[PDB]
Amino acid sequence: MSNISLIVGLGNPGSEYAQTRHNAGFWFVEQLADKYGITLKNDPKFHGISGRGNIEGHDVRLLLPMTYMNRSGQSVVPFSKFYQIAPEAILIAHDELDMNPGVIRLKTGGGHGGHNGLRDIVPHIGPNFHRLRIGIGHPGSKERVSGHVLGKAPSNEQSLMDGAIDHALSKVKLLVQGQVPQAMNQINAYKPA
Amino acid sequence: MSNISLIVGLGNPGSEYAQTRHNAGFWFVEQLADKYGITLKNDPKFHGISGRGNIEGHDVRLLLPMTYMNRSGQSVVPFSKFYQIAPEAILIAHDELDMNPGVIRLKTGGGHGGHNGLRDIVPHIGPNFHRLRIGIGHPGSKERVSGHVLGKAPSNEQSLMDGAIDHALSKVKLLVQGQVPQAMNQINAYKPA
Ligand code: NA
Ligand code: NA
Repeated sequence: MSNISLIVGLGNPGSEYAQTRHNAGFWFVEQLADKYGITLKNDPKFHGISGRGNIEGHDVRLLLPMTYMNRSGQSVVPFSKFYQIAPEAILIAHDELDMNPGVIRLKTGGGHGGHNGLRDIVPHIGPNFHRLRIGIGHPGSKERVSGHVLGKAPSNEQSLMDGAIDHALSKVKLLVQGQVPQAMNQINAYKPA
Repeated sequence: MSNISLIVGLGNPGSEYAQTRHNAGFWFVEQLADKYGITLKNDPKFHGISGRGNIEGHDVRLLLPMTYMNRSGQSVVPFSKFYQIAPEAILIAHDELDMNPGVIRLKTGGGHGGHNGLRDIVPHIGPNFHRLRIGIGHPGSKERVSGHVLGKAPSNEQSLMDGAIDHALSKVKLLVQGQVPQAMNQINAYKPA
Protein backbone atom coordinates (compact mmCIF):
# COMPACT_ATOMS: atom_id res chain seq x y z
CA MET A 1 0.00 0.00 0.00
CA SER A 2 3.11 2.36 0.31
CA ASN A 3 1.39 3.54 3.52
CA ILE A 4 3.03 2.32 6.73
CA SER A 5 0.41 0.21 8.48
CA LEU A 6 2.53 -1.52 11.17
CA ILE A 7 5.03 0.22 13.46
CA VAL A 8 7.29 -2.02 15.56
CA GLY A 9 9.59 -0.96 18.35
CA LEU A 10 12.49 -3.23 19.40
CA GLY A 11 13.73 -3.66 22.93
CA ASN A 12 13.71 -5.91 25.97
CA PRO A 13 10.79 -6.33 28.46
CA GLY A 14 10.73 -5.29 32.14
CA SER A 15 11.58 -2.26 34.29
CA GLU A 16 15.27 -3.22 34.53
CA TYR A 17 15.73 -2.60 30.79
CA ALA A 18 13.16 0.19 30.21
CA GLN A 19 15.80 2.92 30.40
CA THR A 20 18.67 1.19 28.63
CA ARG A 21 19.88 2.28 25.22
CA HIS A 22 18.90 -1.00 23.55
CA ASN A 23 15.27 0.12 24.24
CA ALA A 24 15.34 3.17 22.02
CA GLY A 25 12.73 1.53 19.74
CA PHE A 26 10.34 0.99 22.59
CA TRP A 27 10.78 4.69 23.51
CA PHE A 28 9.66 5.72 20.06
CA VAL A 29 6.57 3.46 19.79
CA GLU A 30 5.44 4.09 23.42
CA GLN A 31 5.63 7.85 22.86
CA LEU A 32 3.91 7.54 19.50
CA ALA A 33 1.13 5.48 21.16
CA ASP A 34 0.66 8.23 23.85
CA LYS A 35 0.68 10.97 21.28
CA TYR A 36 -2.21 9.41 19.33
CA GLY A 37 -3.98 7.82 22.31
CA ILE A 38 -3.44 4.25 21.02
CA THR A 39 -3.63 1.74 23.85
CA LEU A 40 -0.88 -0.89 24.02
CA LYS A 41 -2.16 -4.15 25.57
CA ASN A 42 -0.85 -7.63 26.29
CA ASP A 43 -1.02 -9.76 23.17
CA PRO A 44 0.33 -13.18 24.26
CA LYS A 45 -0.85 -14.81 20.99
CA PHE A 46 2.01 -12.88 19.24
CA HIS A 47 4.37 -12.73 22.21
CA GLY A 48 4.02 -9.01 22.44
CA ILE A 49 2.14 -5.92 23.45
CA SER A 50 0.15 -4.33 20.64
CA GLY A 51 -2.41 -1.78 19.74
CA ARG A 52 -4.36 -0.34 16.94
CA GLY A 53 -5.79 3.02 16.18
CA ASN A 54 -6.05 6.11 14.10
CA ILE A 55 -2.86 8.05 13.31
CA GLU A 56 -3.73 10.98 11.03
CA GLY A 57 -6.76 9.31 9.55
CA HIS A 58 -5.13 5.94 9.05
CA ASP A 59 -5.65 2.64 10.73
CA VAL A 60 -2.22 1.65 12.06
CA ARG A 61 -1.07 -1.21 14.28
CA LEU A 62 1.73 -0.89 16.84
CA LEU A 63 3.75 -3.76 18.22
CA LEU A 64 6.38 -4.21 20.91
CA PRO A 65 7.80 -7.69 20.99
CA MET A 66 8.12 -9.15 24.53
CA THR A 67 10.45 -11.87 23.35
CA TYR A 68 13.70 -10.15 24.36
CA MET A 69 15.62 -8.39 21.59
CA ASN A 70 17.31 -11.31 19.93
CA ARG A 71 14.03 -13.26 19.51
CA SER A 72 11.96 -10.37 18.18
CA GLY A 73 11.05 -12.35 14.99
CA GLN A 74 9.02 -14.69 17.17
CA SER A 75 6.56 -11.80 17.50
CA VAL A 76 6.99 -9.72 14.33
CA VAL A 77 6.85 -12.65 11.93
CA PRO A 78 3.57 -14.31 13.04
CA PHE A 79 1.98 -10.92 13.67
CA SER A 80 2.89 -9.72 10.11
CA LYS A 81 1.57 -13.03 8.71
CA PHE A 82 -1.72 -13.11 10.63
CA TYR A 83 -2.64 -9.53 9.53
CA GLN A 84 -1.09 -10.06 6.03
CA ILE A 85 1.05 -6.90 6.35
CA ALA A 86 3.62 -6.82 3.59
CA PRO A 87 7.25 -5.79 4.50
CA GLU A 88 6.92 -2.56 2.57
CA ALA A 89 4.19 -1.51 5.00
CA ILE A 90 6.30 -2.05 8.14
CA LEU A 91 8.47 0.46 10.02
CA ILE A 92 10.83 -0.97 12.62
CA ALA A 93 12.33 1.47 15.15
CA HIS A 94 15.54 0.44 16.77
CA ASP A 95 18.76 1.57 18.50
CA GLU A 96 21.79 2.21 16.28
CA LEU A 97 25.40 2.01 17.59
CA ASP A 98 26.92 3.57 14.50
CA MET A 99 25.14 6.85 14.83
CA ASN A 100 25.70 9.28 17.65
CA PRO A 101 23.02 10.27 20.11
CA GLY A 102 20.82 12.90 18.50
CA VAL A 103 21.24 11.42 15.05
CA ILE A 104 18.14 9.74 13.63
CA ARG A 105 17.62 8.22 10.19
CA LEU A 106 14.94 6.45 8.15
CA LYS A 107 16.30 3.70 5.89
CA THR A 108 14.62 1.28 3.48
CA GLY A 109 16.09 -2.20 2.90
CA GLY A 110 19.57 -3.56 3.53
CA GLY A 111 20.60 -6.21 6.02
CA HIS A 112 20.66 -6.23 9.79
CA GLY A 113 23.99 -4.41 10.02
CA GLY A 114 24.94 -6.41 13.09
CA HIS A 115 21.76 -5.50 15.07
CA ASN A 116 20.69 -8.65 16.85
CA GLY A 117 16.99 -7.76 16.80
CA LEU A 118 16.94 -7.19 13.06
CA ARG A 119 19.07 -10.38 12.67
CA ASP A 120 16.01 -12.31 13.89
CA ILE A 121 13.57 -10.59 11.52
CA VAL A 122 15.22 -10.23 8.08
CA PRO A 123 15.51 -14.10 7.39
CA HIS A 124 11.68 -14.52 7.62
CA ILE A 125 10.20 -11.39 6.19
CA GLY A 126 13.09 -10.29 3.93
CA PRO A 127 14.79 -6.93 4.01
CA ASN A 128 12.40 -4.60 2.30
CA PHE A 129 10.87 -3.07 5.45
CA HIS A 130 11.64 0.47 6.69
CA ARG A 131 13.85 1.11 9.69
CA LEU A 132 13.94 4.11 12.04
CA ARG A 133 17.57 4.11 13.21
CA ILE A 134 17.94 5.97 16.52
CA GLY A 135 21.60 6.76 17.28
CA ILE A 136 22.89 5.66 20.68
CA GLY A 137 26.65 6.08 20.22
CA HIS A 138 29.37 3.46 20.15
CA PRO A 139 31.61 2.86 23.11
CA GLY A 140 35.42 2.47 22.74
CA SER A 141 35.58 -1.22 21.68
CA LYS A 142 33.64 -4.41 20.94
CA GLU A 143 34.18 -5.56 24.49
CA ARG A 144 32.12 -2.69 25.74
CA VAL A 145 29.15 -2.86 23.45
CA SER A 146 27.09 -5.03 25.84
CA GLY A 147 27.54 -2.68 28.85
CA HIS A 148 26.73 0.25 26.59
CA VAL A 149 23.50 -1.18 25.03
CA LEU A 150 22.30 -2.60 28.36
CA GLY A 151 23.16 0.53 30.27
CA LYS A 152 21.28 3.73 30.90
CA ALA A 153 22.65 6.76 29.14
CA PRO A 154 23.93 9.87 30.94
CA SER A 155 21.44 12.73 31.01
CA ASN A 156 23.20 14.54 28.28
CA GLU A 157 22.72 11.79 25.39
CA GLN A 158 19.47 10.90 26.53
CA SER A 159 18.61 14.54 26.06
CA LEU A 160 19.95 14.30 22.53
CA MET A 161 18.14 11.02 21.80
CA ASP A 162 14.84 12.33 23.09
CA GLY A 163 15.03 15.36 20.86
CA ALA A 164 15.71 13.26 17.83
CA ILE A 165 12.85 10.92 18.84
CA ASP A 166 10.45 13.82 19.17
CA HIS A 167 11.44 15.06 15.73
CA ALA A 168 10.75 11.63 14.12
CA LEU A 169 7.35 11.53 15.87
CA SER A 170 6.51 14.82 14.14
CA LYS A 171 7.04 13.18 10.75
CA VAL A 172 4.93 10.02 11.27
CA LYS A 173 2.08 11.69 9.45
CA LEU A 174 4.19 11.54 6.25
CA LEU A 175 4.89 7.86 6.80
CA VAL A 176 1.32 6.62 7.41
CA GLN A 177 0.21 8.70 4.35
CA GLY A 178 2.65 6.85 2.08
CA GLN A 179 5.07 9.73 1.54
CA VAL A 180 8.24 7.81 2.48
CA PRO A 181 10.80 9.75 0.44
CA GLN A 182 9.63 13.07 1.98
CA ALA A 183 9.62 11.44 5.45
CA MET A 184 13.17 10.33 4.75
CA ASN A 185 14.28 13.78 3.68
CA GLN A 186 12.66 15.43 6.66
CA ILE A 187 13.75 12.94 9.31
CA ASN A 188 17.31 12.61 7.99
CA ALA A 189 17.83 16.40 8.00
CA TYR A 190 17.44 16.54 11.81
CA LYS A 191 20.36 18.26 13.53
CA PRO A 192 20.77 17.76 17.28
CA ALA A 193 22.25 21.30 17.66
CA MET B 1 15.06 -38.43 48.64
CA SER B 2 17.55 -36.00 50.27
CA ASN B 3 19.96 -36.94 47.34
CA ILE B 4 20.32 -34.04 44.83
CA SER B 5 19.43 -35.33 41.39
CA LEU B 6 18.77 -32.09 39.42
CA ILE B 7 21.22 -29.20 39.36
CA VAL B 8 19.93 -26.02 37.75
CA GLY B 9 22.00 -22.92 36.94
CA LEU B 10 20.27 -19.59 36.45
CA GLY B 11 21.33 -16.92 33.97
CA ASN B 12 20.61 -15.28 30.62
CA PRO B 13 21.46 -16.84 27.23
CA GLY B 14 23.98 -15.40 24.67
CA SER B 15 27.70 -14.34 24.58
CA GLU B 16 26.66 -10.80 25.56
CA TYR B 17 25.43 -12.01 28.98
CA ALA B 18 27.91 -14.84 29.56
CA GLN B 19 30.38 -12.89 31.66
CA THR B 20 27.84 -10.84 33.61
CA ARG B 21 27.25 -11.22 37.34
CA HIS B 22 23.66 -12.44 36.84
CA ASN B 23 25.13 -15.58 35.18
CA ALA B 24 26.93 -16.81 38.23
CA GLY B 25 24.62 -19.89 38.31
CA PHE B 26 25.52 -20.79 34.68
CA TRP B 27 29.25 -20.48 35.62
CA PHE B 28 28.74 -23.05 38.42
CA VAL B 29 26.79 -25.57 36.27
CA GLU B 30 28.96 -25.24 33.15
CA GLN B 31 32.09 -25.88 35.21
CA LEU B 32 30.41 -28.75 37.03
CA ALA B 33 29.43 -30.25 33.71
CA ASP B 34 32.94 -30.01 32.29
CA LYS B 35 34.46 -31.40 35.55
CA TYR B 36 32.41 -34.67 35.27
CA GLY B 37 32.23 -34.81 31.46
CA ILE B 38 28.51 -34.30 31.19
CA THR B 39 27.47 -32.88 27.88
CA LEU B 40 25.02 -29.99 27.83
CA LYS B 41 22.81 -30.04 24.73
CA ASN B 42 19.94 -28.12 23.25
CA ASP B 43 16.68 -29.17 24.84
CA PRO B 44 14.00 -27.02 23.13
CA LYS B 45 11.18 -29.19 24.61
CA PHE B 46 12.09 -27.67 27.97
CA HIS B 47 13.34 -24.29 26.79
CA GLY B 48 16.87 -24.92 27.93
CA ILE B 49 20.14 -26.81 27.59
CA SER B 50 20.39 -29.99 29.62
CA GLY B 51 22.51 -33.06 30.26
CA ARG B 52 22.64 -36.06 32.23
CA GLY B 53 25.57 -38.30 33.65
CA ASN B 54 27.32 -39.82 36.55
CA ILE B 55 28.52 -37.45 39.29
CA GLU B 56 30.46 -39.30 41.95
CA GLY B 57 28.37 -42.49 41.68
CA HIS B 58 24.98 -40.88 41.14
CA ASP B 59 23.02 -40.12 38.02
CA VAL B 60 22.41 -36.37 37.92
CA ARG B 61 20.62 -34.21 35.50
CA LEU B 62 21.84 -30.66 34.69
CA LEU B 63 19.74 -27.82 33.34
CA LEU B 64 20.38 -24.29 32.13
CA PRO B 65 17.17 -22.50 31.23
CA MET B 66 17.31 -20.55 27.92
CA THR B 67 14.24 -18.47 28.78
CA TYR B 68 16.08 -15.46 30.15
CA MET B 69 16.30 -15.06 33.90
CA ASN B 70 12.83 -13.81 34.72
CA ARG B 71 11.12 -16.67 32.83
CA SER B 72 13.22 -19.47 34.31
CA GLY B 73 10.22 -21.41 35.60
CA GLN B 74 9.11 -22.02 31.95
CA SER B 75 12.08 -24.40 31.86
CA VAL B 76 12.56 -25.63 35.40
CA VAL B 77 8.93 -26.45 36.15
CA PRO B 78 8.01 -28.67 33.17
CA PHE B 79 11.53 -30.29 33.20
CA SER B 80 11.17 -31.23 36.87
CA LYS B 81 7.55 -32.38 36.40
CA PHE B 82 8.38 -34.46 33.32
CA TYR B 83 11.21 -36.39 35.00
CA GLN B 84 9.19 -36.48 38.27
CA ILE B 85 11.98 -34.87 40.24
CA ALA B 86 10.78 -33.60 43.62
CA PRO B 87 11.81 -30.10 44.81
CA GLU B 88 13.77 -31.63 47.67
CA ALA B 89 16.08 -33.23 45.05
CA ILE B 90 16.77 -29.97 43.21
CA LEU B 91 19.66 -27.53 43.69
CA ILE B 92 19.43 -24.19 41.99
CA ALA B 93 22.63 -22.06 41.70
CA HIS B 94 22.15 -18.35 41.37
CA ASP B 95 23.75 -14.98 41.91
CA GLU B 96 22.97 -13.36 45.35
CA LEU B 97 23.18 -9.55 45.73
CA ASP B 98 22.93 -9.93 49.54
CA MET B 99 26.33 -11.61 49.85
CA ASN B 100 29.73 -10.34 48.79
CA PRO B 101 32.04 -11.75 46.09
CA GLY B 102 33.85 -14.74 47.61
CA VAL B 103 30.90 -15.59 49.84
CA ILE B 104 28.91 -18.74 48.94
CA ARG B 105 26.13 -20.46 50.86
CA LEU B 106 23.82 -23.43 50.56
CA LYS B 107 20.19 -22.63 51.67
CA THR B 108 17.18 -24.88 51.96
CA GLY B 109 13.68 -23.42 51.63
CA GLY B 110 12.44 -19.91 51.97
CA GLY B 111 11.30 -17.35 49.42
CA HIS B 112 12.88 -15.78 46.38
CA GLY B 113 14.58 -13.00 48.37
CA GLY B 114 13.84 -10.60 45.54
CA HIS B 115 15.74 -12.76 43.02
CA ASN B 116 13.70 -12.51 39.82
CA GLY B 117 14.64 -15.96 38.58
CA LEU B 118 13.60 -17.65 41.78
CA ARG B 119 10.45 -15.54 41.75
CA ASP B 120 9.44 -17.40 38.58
CA ILE B 121 10.10 -20.85 40.15
CA VAL B 122 8.85 -20.85 43.77
CA PRO B 123 5.20 -20.38 42.79
CA HIS B 124 4.99 -23.58 40.84
CA ILE B 125 7.23 -26.03 42.64
CA GLY B 126 7.10 -24.43 46.08
CA PRO B 127 9.95 -23.33 48.22
CA ASN B 128 11.53 -26.55 49.43
CA PHE B 129 14.41 -26.84 46.89
CA HIS B 130 18.05 -26.16 47.74
CA ARG B 131 19.83 -23.01 46.55
CA LEU B 132 23.52 -22.39 46.04
CA ARG B 133 23.74 -18.61 46.69
CA ILE B 134 26.82 -17.17 44.94
CA GLY B 135 27.67 -13.73 46.35
CA ILE B 136 28.05 -10.98 43.80
CA GLY B 137 27.91 -7.86 46.05
CA HIS B 138 25.28 -5.12 46.31
CA PRO B 139 26.22 -1.78 44.71
CA GLY B 140 25.23 1.58 46.37
CA SER B 141 21.43 1.70 45.57
CA LYS B 142 18.32 0.10 44.06
CA GLU B 143 19.03 2.07 40.89
CA ARG B 144 22.56 0.73 40.46
CA VAL B 145 21.31 -2.95 40.63
CA SER B 146 20.47 -3.47 36.96
CA GLY B 147 23.84 -2.20 35.78
CA HIS B 148 25.54 -4.31 38.48
CA VAL B 149 23.83 -7.63 37.65
CA LEU B 150 24.03 -7.03 33.97
CA GLY B 151 27.67 -5.97 34.26
CA LYS B 152 30.94 -7.81 34.15
CA ALA B 153 32.85 -7.80 37.43
CA PRO B 154 36.34 -6.36 37.66
CA SER B 155 39.00 -9.01 37.76
CA ASN B 156 39.65 -8.83 41.54
CA GLU B 157 35.92 -9.52 42.23
CA GLN B 158 35.74 -12.20 39.52
CA SER B 159 38.62 -14.10 41.23
CA LEU B 160 36.80 -14.03 44.53
CA MET B 161 33.59 -15.42 42.93
CA ASP B 162 35.63 -18.04 41.04
CA GLY B 163 37.32 -19.26 44.22
CA ALA B 164 33.97 -19.63 45.97
CA ILE B 165 32.55 -21.51 42.97
CA ASP B 166 35.63 -23.79 42.88
CA HIS B 167 35.06 -24.52 46.54
CA ALA B 168 31.34 -25.44 46.00
CA LEU B 169 32.40 -27.74 43.04
CA SER B 170 34.51 -29.74 45.49
CA LYS B 171 31.57 -30.38 47.80
CA VAL B 172 29.14 -31.56 45.10
CA LYS B 173 29.89 -35.07 46.11
CA LEU B 174 28.22 -34.49 49.46
CA LEU B 175 25.09 -33.06 47.78
CA VAL B 176 24.52 -35.87 45.28
CA GLN B 177 25.03 -38.41 48.09
CA GLY B 178 22.39 -36.84 50.19
CA GLN B 179 24.56 -35.30 52.89
CA VAL B 180 22.97 -31.86 52.77
CA PRO B 181 23.77 -30.77 56.39
CA GLN B 182 27.50 -31.59 55.90
CA ALA B 183 27.57 -29.78 52.56
CA MET B 184 25.93 -26.74 54.13
CA ASN B 185 28.52 -26.66 56.90
CA GLN B 186 31.44 -27.10 54.54
CA ILE B 187 30.25 -24.77 51.81
CA ASN B 188 29.08 -21.99 54.13
CA ALA B 189 32.44 -22.00 55.96
CA TYR B 190 34.29 -20.83 52.85
CA LYS B 191 36.54 -17.71 53.13
CA PRO B 192 38.91 -16.63 50.33
CA ALA B 193 42.50 -17.62 51.38
NA1 NA C 1 26.49 -1.68 11.99
NA1 NA D 1 17.22 -10.35 49.14
